[PDB]
Amino acid sequence: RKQISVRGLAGVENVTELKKNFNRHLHFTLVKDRNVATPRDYYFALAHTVRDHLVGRWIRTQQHYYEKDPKRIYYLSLEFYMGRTLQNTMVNLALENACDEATYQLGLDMEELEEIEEDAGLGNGGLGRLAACFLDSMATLGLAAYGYGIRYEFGIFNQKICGGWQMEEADDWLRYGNPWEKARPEFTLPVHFYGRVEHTSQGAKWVDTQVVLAMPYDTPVPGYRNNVVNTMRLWSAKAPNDFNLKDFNVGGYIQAVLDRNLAENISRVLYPNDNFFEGKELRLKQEYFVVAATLQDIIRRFKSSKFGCRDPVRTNFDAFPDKVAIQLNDTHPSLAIPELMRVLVDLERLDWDKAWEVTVKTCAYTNHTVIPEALERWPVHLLETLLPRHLQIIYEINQRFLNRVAAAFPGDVDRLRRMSLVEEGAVKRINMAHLCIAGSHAVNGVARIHSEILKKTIFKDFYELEPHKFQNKTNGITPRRWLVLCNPGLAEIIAERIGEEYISDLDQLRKLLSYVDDEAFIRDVAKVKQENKLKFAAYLEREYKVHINPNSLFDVQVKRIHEYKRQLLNCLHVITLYNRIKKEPNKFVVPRTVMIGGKAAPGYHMAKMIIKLITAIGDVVNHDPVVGDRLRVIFLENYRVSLAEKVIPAADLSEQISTAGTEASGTGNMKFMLNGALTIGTMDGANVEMAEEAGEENFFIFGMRVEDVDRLDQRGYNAQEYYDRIPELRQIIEQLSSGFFSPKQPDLFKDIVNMLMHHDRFKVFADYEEYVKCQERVSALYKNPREWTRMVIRNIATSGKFSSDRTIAQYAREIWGVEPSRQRLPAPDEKIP
Amino acid sequence: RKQISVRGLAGVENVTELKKNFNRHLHFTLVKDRNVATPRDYYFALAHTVRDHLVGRWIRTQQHYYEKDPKRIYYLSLEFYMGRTLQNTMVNLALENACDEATYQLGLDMEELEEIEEDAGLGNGGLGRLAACFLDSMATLGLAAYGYGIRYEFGIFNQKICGGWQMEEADDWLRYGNPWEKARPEFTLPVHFYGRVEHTSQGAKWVDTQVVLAMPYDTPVPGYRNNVVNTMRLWSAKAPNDFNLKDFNVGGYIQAVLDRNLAENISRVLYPNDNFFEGKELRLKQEYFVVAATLQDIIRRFKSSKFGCRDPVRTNFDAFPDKVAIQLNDTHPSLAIPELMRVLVDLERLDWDKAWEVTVKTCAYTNHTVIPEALERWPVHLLETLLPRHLQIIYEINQRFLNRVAAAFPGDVDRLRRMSLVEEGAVKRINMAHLCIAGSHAVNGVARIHSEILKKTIFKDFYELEPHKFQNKTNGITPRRWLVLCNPGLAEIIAERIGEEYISDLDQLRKLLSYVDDEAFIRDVAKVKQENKLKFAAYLEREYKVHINPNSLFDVQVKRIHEYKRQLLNCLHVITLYNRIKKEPNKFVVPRTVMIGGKAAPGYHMAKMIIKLITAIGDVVNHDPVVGDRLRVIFLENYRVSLAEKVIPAADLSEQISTAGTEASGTGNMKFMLNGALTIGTMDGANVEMAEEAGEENFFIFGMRVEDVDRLDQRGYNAQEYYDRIPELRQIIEQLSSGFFSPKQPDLFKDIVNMLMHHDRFKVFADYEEYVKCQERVSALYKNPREWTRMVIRNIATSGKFSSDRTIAQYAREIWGVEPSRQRLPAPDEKIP
Ligand SMILES: O=P(O)(O)O[C@H]1O[C@H](CO)[C@@H](O)[C@H](O)[C@H]1F
Ligand SMILES: O=P(O)(O)O[C@H]1O[C@H](CO)[C@@H](O)[C@H](O)[C@H]1F
Ligand SMILES: O=P(O)(O)O[C@H]1O[C@H](CO)[C@@H](O)[C@H](O)[C@H]1F
Ligand SMILES: O=P(O)(O)O[C@H]1O[C@H](CO)[C@@H](O)[C@H](O)[C@H]1F
Ligand SMILES: *Cc1c(COP(=O)(O)O)cnc(C)c1O
Ligand SMILES: *Cc1c(COP(=O)(O)O)cnc(C)c1O
Repeated sequence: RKQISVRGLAGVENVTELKKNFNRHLHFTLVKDRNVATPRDYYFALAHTVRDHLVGRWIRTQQHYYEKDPKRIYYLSLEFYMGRTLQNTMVNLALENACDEATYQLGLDMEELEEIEEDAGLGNGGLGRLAACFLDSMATLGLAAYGYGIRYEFGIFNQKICGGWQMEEADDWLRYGNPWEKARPEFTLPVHFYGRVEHTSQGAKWVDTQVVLAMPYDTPVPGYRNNVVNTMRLWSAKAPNDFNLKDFNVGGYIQAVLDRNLAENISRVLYPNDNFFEGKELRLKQEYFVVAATLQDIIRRFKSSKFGCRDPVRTNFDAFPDKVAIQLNDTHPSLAIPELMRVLVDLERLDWDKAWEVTVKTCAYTNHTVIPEALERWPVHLLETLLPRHLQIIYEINQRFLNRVAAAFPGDVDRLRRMSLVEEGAVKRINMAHLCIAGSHAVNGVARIHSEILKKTIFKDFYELEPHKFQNKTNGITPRRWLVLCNPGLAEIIAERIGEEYISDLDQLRKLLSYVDDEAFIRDVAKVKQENKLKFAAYLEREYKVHINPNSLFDVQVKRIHEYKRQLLNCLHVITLYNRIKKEPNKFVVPRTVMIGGKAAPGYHMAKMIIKLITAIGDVVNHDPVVGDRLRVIFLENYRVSLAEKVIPAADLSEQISTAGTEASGTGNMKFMLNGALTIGTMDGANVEMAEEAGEENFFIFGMRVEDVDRLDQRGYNAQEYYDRIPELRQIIEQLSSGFFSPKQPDLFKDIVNMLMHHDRFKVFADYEEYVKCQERVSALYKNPREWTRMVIRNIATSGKFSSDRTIAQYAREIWGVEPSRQRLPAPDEKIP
Repeated sequence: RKQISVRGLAGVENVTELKKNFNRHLHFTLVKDRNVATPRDYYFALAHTVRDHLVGRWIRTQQHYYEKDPKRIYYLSLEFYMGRTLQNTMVNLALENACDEATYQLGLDMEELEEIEEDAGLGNGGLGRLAACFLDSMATLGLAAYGYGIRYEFGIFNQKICGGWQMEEADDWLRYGNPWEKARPEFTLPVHFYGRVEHTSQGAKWVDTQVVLAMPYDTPVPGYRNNVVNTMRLWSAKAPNDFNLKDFNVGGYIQAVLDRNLAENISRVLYPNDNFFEGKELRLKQEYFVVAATLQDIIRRFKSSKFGCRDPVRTNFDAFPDKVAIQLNDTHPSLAIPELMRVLVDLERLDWDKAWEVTVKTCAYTNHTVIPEALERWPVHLLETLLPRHLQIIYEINQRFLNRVAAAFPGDVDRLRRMSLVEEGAVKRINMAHLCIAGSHAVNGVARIHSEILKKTIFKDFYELEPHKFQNKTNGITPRRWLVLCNPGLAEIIAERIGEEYISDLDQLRKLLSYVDDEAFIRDVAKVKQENKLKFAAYLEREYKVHINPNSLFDVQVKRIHEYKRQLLNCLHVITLYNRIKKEPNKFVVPRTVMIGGKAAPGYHMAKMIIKLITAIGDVVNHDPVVGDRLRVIFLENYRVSLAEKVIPAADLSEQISTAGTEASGTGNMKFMLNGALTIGTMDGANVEMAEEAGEENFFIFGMRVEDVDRLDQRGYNAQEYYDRIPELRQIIEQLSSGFFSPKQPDLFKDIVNMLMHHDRFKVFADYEEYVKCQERVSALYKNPREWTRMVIRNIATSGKFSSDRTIAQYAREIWGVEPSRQRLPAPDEKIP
C-alpha cells in the first residue's frame, strides 16, 4: 500500500550509481535491451547490481582472516535452508531503500522482482533453517566461520495438491541460473570411495579406490551492517576424466561418457526425509563426500595459517584445535571423526593417541532429536564395502572407548553393550550418535528440556562416563529475516519508540514493556497485524484464488507433516468447531481462518493421509452455508522459507502442539513470537523457555507435561477410554468412519481411525479435552482486542532470548572458544594493492 | 620473438578503456584480486572484456534484421568445429593490437592467455570445420544467417597416445565455463518422442509422446569488420518437471529425479565417427531433437516477420520460402523435411500439396561423401517406435515420388526399386539421402569432381528425373582464421605490397604474381616460413619435448585417420627413405621431419592399428644413429583446430594423398595452400581445382586418376602383382611381417599386411611407384630454395578461389536467393531507445 521505513538511506549519488549499474548488467550481462527484457531479466540485473556491492567486502573479509588468522569455525551440515537471497543481502548491506528508489525511478517495482527469485531449498525443515540462521549470526558476530555442504541440484520437492493429494515435483532451482554463487573449479579435490586396505611396513593405505571430484561453489554471507561477508562453500560431484573413461578392453566409448552421471549423482538431490532415517548408499556417499572434501580445505588453510612460515614448525598439529573448530550439525557429518583420524594417522603419520586428542578437541556435535527412528545406525556391510578404512578406525575407536568404560564401571557388562558404537543384532550396525559423543569434546541439545532428556534418558550412560561434555544451547532465529525483512511495519514502530540497535541486540525488545499501556503503541501494533492479514488475504486471493475473511483469528500451523507434530489434534479441534455450530447455527462464535501447511516425506503414508484429511475437512466446512464465513480451513501449499515469510506476520495464533517430550526445540514457534502471534502449545522443547520468558499467563499452555506422558505409558495408553468418555470425540471418530468427510468413498480414512484408536504413538486423544478447553480461552481473548494486543506486546517484548546472535554467542564462548564481536570491518573501499 | 603487424590500432583512449574493464571483471566477475589470480583468471577477465565489445553489435544486428526482415538462412548441422574464440573475435573486431598493448601494459602476455582457452571441439573433421568457416563468411557477407546444432557437453574425445596406442578421454570443455555463450532458458521448447498416431475426424495427431525440453544457448558470430554479429544457437536437452517426475503408483522419488539424466543425455556427447554411419537410437534422437527445436524457432520468427501485422494475412505460408531457407548440412538434419511437412499438414492444416511445394522450395541439401558406408539408412523399426508420424509422412512422400518416376520412366521397374526411399532387404531401411534429394530444391557436392560423380554414378537416376537440382559449390576456408590469425607474419608481408582488402577479397592475392621475381618478396616469404618452423619446433620441444631439426623439409599429413586418406601410403614412403639411407648411409639426402596427426574413431581397428604403425616407425627411425637427424617421424597428438593453426604455417609439404575419387573435397589442402606449403597429392576432390588454379606445373600430382581406378577395378586389383614387381616394396612388407618394427612381438602388424595384400579397398600399392618418384621431385626442388619459394608464391597467389566468402556468395546467389554484402552495419554505438 505504502512505505518508507528505515530500510536505510536512499542517498543522491547512490540511487544514481545503482540505476547505472542496473542498466549495465541488463545490456552487458543479460544481453537484453529495454524493449525486450521481462520481469525476470529485470530481477537478474538488480541481483547482479546488489552482488557487486558485496564482492569488495567478501574479498577483504577473506584476506583479513588470512592476515590475522583466527580460530575458524567450520559448520558442516548436510542441509542449509537459505530461502531467497536478494532482500536479505539488501537489508544487511543498507541498500533496501536506495535500490527501492532506483527501481521506482526506472519504472519497476522491487517487490515484483523480489518475488521472481527462486528459493534455495537445500533443507527439509528445522535443522536446515537453523544452519541458515547460524550463518547470518556467525557473520553478524564477526566470526571467521564457514558453512560447508552439498550444492544440490534438486533441493526439496515442490509440493502440489492434486485432488486433495500431495503430488511431488523436482525443484529445478538453477533452471535460470544463480547470481549469488561463484563456481571455483580450480579448487576441485578428489574424494575416494570403495578400495582396500593393504597393511605394509608402516601403516595402512587405502588402495584401489574409485575417485569422484568435488567442485566448490562459494555463496557470500553478509553480516548485518558490519562489512564482514563470510563464505558458504557447497560441493558439487564431478566425474574424473581418465577413470571415468579409461579402463578399456571394450565397454563402449559413448557409454563410458554417459556413465559419468552416475558419479555426478552424489549431489543430484537433497534426501527428502523429516525425522526418519534412510539407510541408503547414495546417502552415506553424500555424507562421506562433504566430510572428505571439507576436511581437505580445512587442513589446507591450517597448513598455511602462519605455520607455513613458522609460529613453531616441525608440523605440530598440536595447534590444530587452537586454529580449527568443526561443528557437526547432527550425525550426518559424523564421518568427520574417522576421516580426521585417517588423514592424521595414515597420511600425516601422527600416533593414534596424539591424533585422538587433536580430533576430540576440534570436533563438537549438536543433537537434534530423541525419536529413535531418526537415529542413524548404518549397517557394517555398507561401510566395509564403501569406506573399508574408516570402518577399521571406528572398530579401534570403539575398542579403546569401551576399555575406558569397563575401567570406569568394572564389571558393568550391560553398560558395555549399551555404550558400544557397534550394535550387534541380525544386521550389525554402527551407531553414529555414539561415534559423535565419543569423538567430540562437547555435545549439546537444542533446548533445555531436550538437553535434560539427553542426560537423563537417551545418553545417560555417556553423561555418567563424561558429564563435562553435555551442554545445552537453545535455538534461535535471526531477527534480520524473521523480523526486519518479513515485517518492516512491525520493525519501524518498534524502531520509532526504542531505535534500531535491537536488530543486533534483540534483548532490547524488553524496553517495549513500557508501552504495554501506551494506547498509541497498542493501536500501531494492532494496525500492523491487520495490514499483514490484508496483504496475505490478497496473496491468497491472487496467487491461489481461495478468499478468506481478514477479520478472523488466523489460526495457523505451518511445519513438516509428522505424527508427533500433531496435525491430527488440530484437525480434531476444527471438526469440533464445525459440529458445535452445526448444533447451534445461530450462536455467535469468534470466526477463524485456520491454515495448516507443510510437506510430507514422499512414502510416509500417514503424512500423506493427513494432508488428504485436512483438504477433506476444508471441502465440507468451506462449502457449508450454515457456517458462512465463520469457519474456513485452508491447506497451505508448498510451505517453504519464502512462504513462511508471508504467513507468520499474518498469524494471530501459532499452533505448537507436539506431544510433550517429542519436539527437541522447534524454531517456528520463535518466529511467530517476534511477529505478534500468540502461542497455544504444550510444554515441549523451547515452548517451555518461551513461556518462562513471557510468563505462563501470557501463553496458552494446555496438555500433558512429559511426567504425565511417562505415567500414561507406565499405565498403558488405552485410547478407547477417551472414546468412551468424550461424546464430542465419539462423534468425530464416527464421522470419519462413515464417509461423512469422504462420501464417494466411505472407508477412505479408516487407516487414521485405526491408528488413533490402536496405535497412537503420540497420544492425540489424551490432550484433546484440555486443548478444546484452551482453544475456548483464546477465542475469549480475541474478542477483547486490546487485551489481545497487550498479551502480544508482552510476547514480542520478551523474544530477545530467542535470537541466533545469543545462541551463537553461546557456542562461540562455551564450545568453540572464540569471543563474538560487532565492530564493523573497514568500509568496503577500493584499493587494489 | 617480436611483432607489431596491422592487427588494428592501439589508440590512447581504447587501451585505457580496456585495461579498466579488465581490472573490473577480475574483481566483480572473477572475484579474484591481483595477488591471487592465475593465468586462467587473467584469461577470463580478457575474454569478458572482449565479449563486452561484441554485445552492442549483436543486439543491434538482431533488431536490425527484425526491422528490415530479410530472407534468413538457417544452417542446420549436427557439427560446428569452432576451435578457440578469443583471437578470432579480436581480429574481426579490430581489437588485436589494443588488447595486446593493454595486456602488455598490465604485465601479462596475450599469447599465454590465448593458449588457456579450451577449443570448442563440437565437430569431428571437415564437415564440422566447414560449418564454422561458413558462419564466419555468412556474417562477413552480411547475411541474416543462423547456425543451429547441439550444445554438446563432451565434444570430440582428447586423444592420448599411451605406448604408441590411442587412448581416448572425455572433452570436458565447459569444466571452467564458457564466456561466449548466453543461455536463454526462457526460450526452451518441447520436442516430442515415441507416441502414437490417432486418426480422427480431421487428421492425424501424434499422441502419448514423451517430452524432452530444448534449452538454447546463443554464441555471437562477428563478421570481419562490418558490425554484424550473427548467432549460433545450440540446443541443450533438459528433462521436463512433471513427466520426469509424475507418473506415480510407486517407483522411487529419488529414482525419478536421478533418471532425468537420461533425457538430458541427448546432448551429452558428440558422436565420434569420421566417414561411417552408426544406426544407434541416441543418434536419431540427437538428429530429431535439433530439427524439432530449430523448426519451431524458424516458424516463430516467420510468424512475426511482418505478417504478424499484415503484408497480406490469412496465414499465407505461401511466402514461407521467400522468407526462409534451411540448409541441410548432410543427411543428419534430413528429418527437417517430414518435420516441416508434419507441422504444416497436421498442426497448421495446409493441404499436402501446398505443404510440399513450400517444403522443397525452402530446403536444400549439401552432400559430403560418396563412400557407401557413410550413407545413413536408418532401419524402419527405429523410426516407427520413435517417430511414428514422420515414418508415415516418409511413406506418403515416397509414394508420390515414385509415382512421378514411373510416370516419367514408364515400365522402368528397376529404377523404381533404386529410387525408393525405402530399402527392402532383411532389415527394411529408409534412405535418408534419397529423402533429401526428393524434398530439397537444390542438391550440391563439395567439389567439381565430387559433384560430377554424383550426377554420373551415385545419383544418376535422380539427375535424369530432376537435372535442374544438382549443383556444385566448391568448399573454402576462411582467410581470417586460416591466414590473418594463424599466420600474422605472412599476412603483414602480403599487406605491405598489396594492402589489406584481400582479407575479405582473397582473389586480390593474384596481384602477388608480380612479385614472384621480387627478391625482397622471395626472402620475406622465405623468412616467415623459417620463423614459423622455429616457433613450432620450439612448441614441439616445450609442450611435448620431441626436438626436431628446423632446417628440414617439414612433411606433414594432418587429418582424421581413415584407410581412404592413406596414411599407410605415406608410411610406405618413410620406411623407403629409411631403407635407402640404410643401404647408402653416406649419401646426402635432403633431411625431412615428417609429421602425421589425426584421430581414429574409437572402434575402428584399422585406424588404431595405423597409429601404432606410425609410432612404431618413429621408434626405429628416431633412434637409429646412421640416420642422424636426416629423418625423423613424429605422430602429432590430439590434432584439433588449434593445433592445425600451429602446424599448417610451419608446413613445407602438404600430404593430400587419397585414392582418386574418394575425398569429396578436403579443406585442409586449401589451408595449407594459403600458408606457403606445396602440395603433393592425387587428382582428387578439390586438389584438382587447386592445381587447375596454380597450374599443374606448380603442384606435385602423381598417381592414378579416377578413370584408371575404374579400369583397375574392371580388371581386378591384384596386390600381389605390385609385390612381385617392386623390390623396395617387397622388402617393406617383409619387414612389417617379421617384427622389424615390432621386435618384442613380431606378428603385431599382420592385420595390416593381410589387408594391404588381400583386402585393399583403396589401392595403396598401385600408387606406390609414382608416389616415391614424385617424392624425389619435391626433395629436388627443396634443395634449390629460391625456386621453391617461387613455386610457393604461385600457390599463395592463386588461393583466392578457395575462400568461403566465394563459396557462400555462390550458395547465397544460386541456392538461397540472397545477395551478399560488405557494407558495414552502423557503428556499435550506445543509444538505448
Ligand atoms: O579457499 P581460500 O584460499 O581460503 O579462499 C579463496 O577465495 C577467497 C575469496 O575470494 C580468496 O581471497 C582466496 O585467495 C582464495 F584462494
Ligand atoms: O529439521 P527438523 O526435523 O524439522 O527439526 C529438528 O531440528 C530442529 C533444529 O534444531 C529442531 O527445532 C526440531 O525440534 C527437530 F525435530
Ligand atoms: O530468438 P529471437 O527473438 O530471434 O532473438 C532473441 O535474442 C536477440 C539477441 O539479443 C534479441 O534481440 C531478441 O529480442 C530475442 F528475443
Ligand atoms: O567431415 P569429414 O568426414 O572429415 O569430411 C567430409 O566433408 C568435408 C567437408 O565438405 C569434405 O571436404 C570431405 O571430403 C569429406 F570426407
Ligand atoms: C522455521 C521453519 C521450519 C521449522 O518449523 P518448526 O515448527 O520448528 O518445525 C520449517 N520450515 C520452514 C520453511 C521454516 O521457516
Ligand atoms: C581443416 C580441418 C580438417 C579437415 O582436413 P582434411 O584434410 O580436409 O580432411 C580436419 N580437422 C581439423 C582440425 C581441421 O582444421
